[PDB]
Amino acid sequence: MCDAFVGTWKLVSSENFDDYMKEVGVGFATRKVAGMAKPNMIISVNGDLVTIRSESTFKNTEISFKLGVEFDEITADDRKVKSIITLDGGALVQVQKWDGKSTTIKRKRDGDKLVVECVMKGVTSTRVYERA
Amino acid sequence: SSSKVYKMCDAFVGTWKLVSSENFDDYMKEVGVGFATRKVAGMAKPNMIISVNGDLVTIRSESTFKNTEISFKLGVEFDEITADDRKVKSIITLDGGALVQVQKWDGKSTTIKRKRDGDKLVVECVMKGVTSTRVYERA
Ligand SMILES: Cc1c(C)c2c(c(C)c1O)CC[C@](C)(COc1ccc(C[C@H]3SC(=O)NC3=O)cc1)O2
Ligand SMILES: Cc1c(C)c2c(c(C)c1O)CC[C@](C)(COc1ccc(C[C@H]3SC(=O)NC3=O)cc1)O2
Repeated sequence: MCDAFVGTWKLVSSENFDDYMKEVGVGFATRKVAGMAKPNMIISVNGDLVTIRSESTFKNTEISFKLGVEFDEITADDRKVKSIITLDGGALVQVQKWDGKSTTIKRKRDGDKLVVECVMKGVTSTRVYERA
Repeated sequence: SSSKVYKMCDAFVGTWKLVSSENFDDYMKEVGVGFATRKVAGMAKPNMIISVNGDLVTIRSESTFKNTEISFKLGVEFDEITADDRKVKSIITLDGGALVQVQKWDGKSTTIKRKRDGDKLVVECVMKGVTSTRVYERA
């Protein structure tokens, strides 16, 4: 089931991502650089360890994690958060928490695409990736 | 020490570029990296980006060979997939002023010591007596 996600994925469309970063509290200059980037997302599994890398001109990131186990993460916009990632309706669902706030990032397969739905306080961004 | 800013870390915080490399092929040979992969890894000259946010330390390495990133607390064991795809248990401490990382997997172990020496960050990697040395300076 994790293998539905394993691979290299290139970004293909992006909707409401600006509004979403705005709720998150990302600054103006960062919001415009991040918005132009068009990153790859790479997913791998080594045993019970999952790795998501994201790569672009803006920033290279990587989280390594076990499903269902809280871990510390520094996001690309520099929030220090607690994340838990679960497999949930066949989707990887990540909840990020910091300073009383939370955001949910859902990665789900739909046809040959990987759809990423980030939500915070009503504002939903959608980003679609295809295989490389 | 060596050092630094306000913390004993912060001697390490910044962006570093590879400046020289020694016995790195041999080091990789002892670790079990395959012939073809060693050629690509050995020619790469990576940048190393170290940062701190609270108790969390991050070491990023970036090149055409691979982009990796570890996040960790000092003195706390963590799981790590290395650049050459070993899955290891890793512990990193501040010891004689150096960042000393031990990686354990399949009964084996290696030690990466990251130290300051003048304006250089010097990385020494040891596996069964074979030691490699890689020198970095600030970008
Ligand atoms: C700026 C920003 C990003 C990039 C972000 C998230 C948030 C909350 C952000 O404020 C959540 C996950 C996610 C929506 C995951 O899907 C991605 C979307 C954009 C990017 C572009 C930048 S951010 C990163 O880690 N690597 C990149 O190349 C990567 C992954 O990444
Ligand atoms: C291939 C490989 C690497 C790169 C490696 C180590 C091993 C055991 C390796 O098999 C140990 C630490 C160390 C010697 C630390 O210093 C580095 C030297 C080269 C590189 C080049 C590649 S590997 C990476 O994560 N990013 C890069 O750009 C990174 C770090 O990195």
